Amino acid sequence: DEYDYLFKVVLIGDSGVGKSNLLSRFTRNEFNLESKSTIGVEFATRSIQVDGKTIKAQIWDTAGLERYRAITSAYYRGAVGALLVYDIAKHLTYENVERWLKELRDHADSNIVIMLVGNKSDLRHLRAVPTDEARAFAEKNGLSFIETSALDSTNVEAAFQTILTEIY
Ligand SMILES: Nc1nc2c(ncn2[C@@H]2O[C@H](COP(=O)(O)OP(=O)(O)O)[C@@H](O)[C@H]2O)c(=O)[nH]1
Ligand SMILES: [Cl-]
Ligand SMILES: [Mg+2]
Repeated sequence: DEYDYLFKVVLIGDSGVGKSNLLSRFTRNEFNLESKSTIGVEFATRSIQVDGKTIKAQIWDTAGLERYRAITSAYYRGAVGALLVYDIAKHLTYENVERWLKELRDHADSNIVIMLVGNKSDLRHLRAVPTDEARAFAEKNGLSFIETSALDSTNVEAAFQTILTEIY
C-alpha cells in the first residue's frame, strides 16, 4: 500500500525458538504464550522507513521441523534477509544453527543478509547460550547478531529495523 521497496525476509530456526511470535510481535504487536507448530507457510507484512524511503517488509514463517516435508529453495527465493533464530535457554537450538546455515547455503542466495537472533532474552536466568559465545560465533560466520524477547518486546523492532537497513 504505497512503498519504494519490497524486501522478502524469512524466519528459520528450530521449532519452539519464537519465530512465529517474533513475526506477530513485529507485524501486529501481539504475543501468545501458547505453543503451536506453524502450519504450512505464512507471511505477514509491515512497512517501515529507511533513508526517507518506504520499505515493505514481507516476512515469511514456517515450521522448523523438516522431517516429512522439507523447506525448498522456493521458500528462500528472492529473500534478501534471513532471521536465523535460536532459544538462549535451549542449547540444542543453538547447536543446530550450523544446520540452518547449511540450509541457507544450499537453498538461499549467497549474499543474503543473515541475522542470528538469540530469542527469549527474558529467560536470562535460564540461559544455556552465553551471549559472548554466540556473538563471537556470528562474527566468525559473517552474520549480524542480536538478542530479543518477543514476550517483553525487547529488541524485536531493532532486529527487523537493522536487518532491513543492512539490506537497503
Ligand atoms: N519466555 C519467552 N517465551 C517466548 C518468547 N518467544 C516465544 N516464546 C514462547 O515459546 C513458544 C514457541 O513460540 P513460537 O513463536 O511458536 O516459536 P516457533 O515454534 O519458533 O514458531 C511459545 O510458548 C511462545 O509463547 C520469548 O521471547 N520469551
Ligand atoms: Cl515434517
Ligand atoms: Mg512457528
